[PDB]
Amino acid sequence: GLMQFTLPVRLCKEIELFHFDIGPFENMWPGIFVYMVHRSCGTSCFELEKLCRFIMSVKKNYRRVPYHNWKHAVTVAHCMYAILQNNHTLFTDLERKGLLIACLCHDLDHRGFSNSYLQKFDHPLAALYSTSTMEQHHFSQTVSILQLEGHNIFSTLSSSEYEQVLEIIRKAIIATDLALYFGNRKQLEEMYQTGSLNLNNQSHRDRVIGLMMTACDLCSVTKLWPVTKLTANDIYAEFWAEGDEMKKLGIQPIPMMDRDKKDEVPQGQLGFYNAVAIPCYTTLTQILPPTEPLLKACRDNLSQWEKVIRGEE
Ligand SMILES: O=C(Nc1cc(-c2ccccn2)nn1CCO)c1nc(C2CC2)ccc1Nc1cncnc1
Ligand SMILES: [Mg+2]
Ligand SMILES: [Zn+2]
Repeated sequence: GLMQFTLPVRLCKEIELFHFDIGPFENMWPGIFVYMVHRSCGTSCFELEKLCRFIMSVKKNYRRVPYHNWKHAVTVAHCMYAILQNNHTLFTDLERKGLLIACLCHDLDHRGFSNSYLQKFDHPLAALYSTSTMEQHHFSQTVSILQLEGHNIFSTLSSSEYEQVLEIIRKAIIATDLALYFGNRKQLEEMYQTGSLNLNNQSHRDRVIGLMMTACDLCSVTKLWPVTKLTANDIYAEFWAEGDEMKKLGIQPIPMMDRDKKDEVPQGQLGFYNAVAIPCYTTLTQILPPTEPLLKACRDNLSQWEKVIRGEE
């Protein structure tokens, strides 16, 4: 009860900033998460013993893939922490509980392959879940772990509160399907500009949490350039392996996934920043002004990719 988590000075200060990198010491990541839960939710939110057992079972169900791994889970959780801490009074008690857990669990049991590749492989999950295939699986894995003995971190919630939190988590995890992001942001853009955006309207809150989930999920493009540059290697390492597996099915992959077209990556990053990342953080900053540092960091990384093309690095 009186047992706080306390980080070294550099981490204690820098964890509050959006561009915080959780570092290469895997064994510090559970502690960093509990720290964030304690400050963002409270020391009373979860029974420490059940939370630690939950965290370690979640860790075990993330695979050793180059990008969609345990480090990504905790990285996405930290971006959500920074958003919640900079927007203190906008979110309910159940939302702060749900969203950190949603982020930690959002890529559970990811194999480093897109929904498209599962469909073309004819994977059993593509028959089980026709759209948002991996995201429905990630939610399924979250419920399974919550139901392990001693793992139910929501055990103190009423029946209706429990259903609400699991509904917040389901929608938040489904929203990480980038296919759903484009329409969600356009609707939030129209709602914001016509002045019809209303945070008392549950269907509006749902859309705003969806955009938050995309922002946290893409947050590797909001880090300092050396972090972003090296994380980009990890994501393309998955993309290129998926392209190899497309070639094994007799399908020429898209250039994004073709290791024979590495020269096209700088221009592919420009497209990604202009079409996905900058619009995301722009709409998020309009709705949640204190998230402006994510937009600034993203623009700085776009400028670095423009320098790579101009051969300045
Ligand atoms: O870069 C990403 N995507 C991309 C590459 C190309 C492309 C197109 C042509 C040629 C080369 N590349 N097009 N697109 C758009 C569709 O994903 C990317 N995607 C995702 C989520 C699966 C969507 C997450 C992070 C990403 N980047 C990243 C950069 N830095 C640090 N961490 C991550
Ligand atoms: Mg995902
Ligand atoms: Zn993710």
